[PDB]
Amino acid sequence: NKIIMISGANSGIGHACIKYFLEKSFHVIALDINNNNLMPLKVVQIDLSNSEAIHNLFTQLDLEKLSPDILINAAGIREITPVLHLSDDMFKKVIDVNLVAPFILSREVAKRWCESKIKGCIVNIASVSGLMAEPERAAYVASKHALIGLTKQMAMEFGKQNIRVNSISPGVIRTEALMSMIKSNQSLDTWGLPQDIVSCIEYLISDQARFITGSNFVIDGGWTAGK
Amino acid sequence: NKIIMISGANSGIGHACIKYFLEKSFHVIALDINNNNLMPLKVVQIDLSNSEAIHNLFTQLDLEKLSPDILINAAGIREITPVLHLSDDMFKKVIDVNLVAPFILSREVAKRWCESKIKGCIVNIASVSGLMAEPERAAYVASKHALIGLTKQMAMEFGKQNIRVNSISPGVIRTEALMSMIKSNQSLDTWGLPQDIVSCIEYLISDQARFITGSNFVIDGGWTAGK
Amino acid sequence: NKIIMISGANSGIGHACIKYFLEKSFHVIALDINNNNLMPLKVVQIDLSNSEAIHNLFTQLDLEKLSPDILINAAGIREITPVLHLSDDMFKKVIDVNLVAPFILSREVAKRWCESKIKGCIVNIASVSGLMAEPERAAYVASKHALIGLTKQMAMEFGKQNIRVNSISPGVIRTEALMSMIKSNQSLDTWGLPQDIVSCIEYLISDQARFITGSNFVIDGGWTAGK
Amino acid sequence: NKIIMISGANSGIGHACIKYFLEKSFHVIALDINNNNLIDYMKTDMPLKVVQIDLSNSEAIHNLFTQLDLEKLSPDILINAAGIREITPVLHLSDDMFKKVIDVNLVAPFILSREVAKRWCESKIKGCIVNIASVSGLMAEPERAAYVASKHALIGLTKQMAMEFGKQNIRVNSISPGVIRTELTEEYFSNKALMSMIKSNQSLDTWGLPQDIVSCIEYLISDQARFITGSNFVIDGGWTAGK
Ligand SMILES: NC(=O)c1ccc[n+]([C@@H]2O[C@H](COP(=O)([O-])OP(=O)(O)OC[C@H]3O[C@@H](n4cnc5c(N)ncnc54)[C@H](O)[C@@H]3O)[C@@H](O)[C@H]2O)c1
Repeated sequence: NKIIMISGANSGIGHACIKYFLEKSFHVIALDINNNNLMPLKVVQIDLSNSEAIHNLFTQLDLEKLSPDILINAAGIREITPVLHLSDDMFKKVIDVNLVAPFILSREVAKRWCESKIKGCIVNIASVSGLMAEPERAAYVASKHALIGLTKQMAMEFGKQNIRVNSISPGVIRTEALMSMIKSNQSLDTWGLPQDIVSCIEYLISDQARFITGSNFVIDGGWTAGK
Repeated sequence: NKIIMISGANSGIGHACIKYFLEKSFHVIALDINNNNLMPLKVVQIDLSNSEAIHNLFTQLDLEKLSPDILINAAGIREITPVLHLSDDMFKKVIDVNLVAPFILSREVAKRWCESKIKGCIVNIASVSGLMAEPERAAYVASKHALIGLTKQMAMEFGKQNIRVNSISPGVIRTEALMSMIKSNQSLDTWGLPQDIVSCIEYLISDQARFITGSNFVIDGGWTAGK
Repeated sequence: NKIIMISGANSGIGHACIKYFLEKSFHVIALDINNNNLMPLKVVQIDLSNSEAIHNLFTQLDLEKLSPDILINAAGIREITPVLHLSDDMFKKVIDVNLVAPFILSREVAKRWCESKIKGCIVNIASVSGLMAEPERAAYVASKHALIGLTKQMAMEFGKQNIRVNSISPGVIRTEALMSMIKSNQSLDTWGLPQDIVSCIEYLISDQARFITGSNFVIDGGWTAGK
Repeated sequence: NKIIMISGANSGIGHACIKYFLEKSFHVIALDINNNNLIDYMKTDMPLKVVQIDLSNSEAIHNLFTQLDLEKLSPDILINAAGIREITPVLHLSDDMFKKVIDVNLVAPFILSREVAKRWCESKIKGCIVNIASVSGLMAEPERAAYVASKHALIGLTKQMAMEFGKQNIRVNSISPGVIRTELTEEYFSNKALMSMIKSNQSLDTWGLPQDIVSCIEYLISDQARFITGSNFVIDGGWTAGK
């Protein structure tokens, strides 16, 4: 049975992955700082902004001889703040969760894949804000741009070991007047849903994605096509 | 049953779509200038650089009530000529097949979908050369960049009518020493195959792609990630 | 003195180059289909959609020994028509002017540069519609994406002969309530002007641009930054 | 005279900016963690202020701004040229080192940019920021996870802050250099094989020099760049055009 590690598991996209992949017979390691909305399911309570906590997670996984075959980096925070009111710590904290955690989680799984000869695969959940900016999101935009780059780099780094690394860039996804604004910035007059991102994860981890690495799949209703 | 029109049907990616989609119970209209390598299948021998033959084909299909639900623009040519020896006609012809035909085919199917309120979708087969240039490929590069732009523009044009328009950008696909230079430009030490593109076409016309429009799906073994 | 050939010379960006570079002691060959808004200036009346007229233009220049050192492809047309009303001839005409003429003109000056060992340079005037789509502009969008791709390819092609090829992508330039929609789509509350493009041209054809080829310079008041 | 604050002033691109802008009569604020190559200049009466600072330390950046405010120095222009670049397999890239690259290459540009913009918005001044990214902000390479991530990030940051401050006439742009011969890349130029590999990945058979970047900075901060914001100007000899 494939083991899949999923960050941000308590909410939104990450949460919608849990039920779905458990139902397809995956063993699931769920990571999140909350667990209130959470079968071979291991739940870990972890603040992914703390690199020491990640490192203790991995010591505990190596002691239980448990290593995932697949990593989904779906934890994310989004500041909602004018840039002049964005503190040094809030900027860093967004970068810690949105970029540093995926880096560290990825380096750790990849180390274990390379040593065992496993053909792992990683899916990074970025955003349309990884390709286009928006007001009041200096840290979110920067971090999501970074994660797209990281995805491309790690694909190159680990490709000769058959480890695939790709990203998904969601547009407006409905989760945990405005609507008019959303519609006039999209081509389609519909909302994305979590399951639209889950199906793309499913495709990107499948055998049918064997030649796919370093790619960013945009799932945005047309947001990024233009103005 | 759904009708899917597929250009470049006689060879490579378009040919691999024919049988695959026949086996999934699609009715198929196959377009190609050759037919030597070609069940509800209609085969049309057509030179897609001739816009008047395209116009006639649509008149015929309207009289037979055989207007497609899905269009796959997979016909393509690539020059292999230094730019100083690339004649006006060679440049025009590559543009006529790789961009003008997809434009006309798309406008025609979309005309019919807006009249009849059908939720059709287009998949355009672009190339990594639509993102990164190469030597001796001025027309191929220009037309593939153009086709990515066209995909964006038509996604926006028709989104309110729930017609989705997407592109796939293949890397080196094995179709009808150099092997080492390919591995050198890729992250993965494997060859893309027609089926890697067919599975992506299949995902992009499926219900699970309902929120996907204007997007370009790169399927290239890491080619475009970097150097 | 350096000779600079400028297309689209009767209007907007190309016209603004004429006086400016004449005043800087360039010899100028001006190309346009009209001449009413038109010293070592050579004016040529020419329909750049007509490929044989371009061939005749070069036949004339070779007799006069007037081969340019610098080419600025500023001729352009943009359709204003919904895509379903965009005819085959009109799509092809936009393509022939916006892409094919830059290609032919570029290949012919590059041929002369390579024979004479001259360090030529080309500047292609693309558009923000070369990066992002908009409604009712299928041809304009496709053609300007194409031109960005052509610029990248010809830079690679001719790099070893020290021929530089770059592009400029203007946003809203004032040339020959809507004013508020333009402000909502830009970061700056000002209008672009032809001189903004002309100064970039002047930098791109200077000795200070020795290491600049294949690049696309965006001059758009923030239009392409996001939404 | 204009005041221009330049990070990475001790070496490379930043040093060449210090020299170039001093020669054109700007008042220069030079920021760098090292100062050996600025000592001679500090002994003259050139209008050069040198601050020794570790830009990876956010509290030290805050102390910089306390010092600038006490000395009445508000720059008109910020050049974020300080940057670092690891050369290491990703599996050997430690948490602290990934973060140090991010801190210098991203966080510091963000903090310095927010602070200058804050003072420009209060005083109604038309400021200008130029961020030095990299071709690695567009195309990845092996053994550069932090560098590639950071440079991608800085391009994004550039676009975001352009949009944020555009109504206040604060322009924010980036430059993405390819291979520029400076102290950071001087390794490469004695190695004949690596020179071939660089030439093979470029369209032009030359190298960039620090002045190719200084000239672009001069353009982007001029009146002739009044309509340019959020943009990224690639200066790479054709590196990024393709393969
Ligand atoms: N030389 C190149 O080929 C090249 C290529 C792409 C991008 N770049 C970018 O250009 C910028 C400058 O590069 P360079 O070639 O001049 O490098 P350099 O190393 O010669 O100069 C960088 C300067 O930044 C300073 N710096 C580094 N960390 C710092 C810290 N914590 N606090 C204060 N100062 C610090 C250094 O001490 C140094 O003086 C960097 O952002 C680099 O990433 C350079």
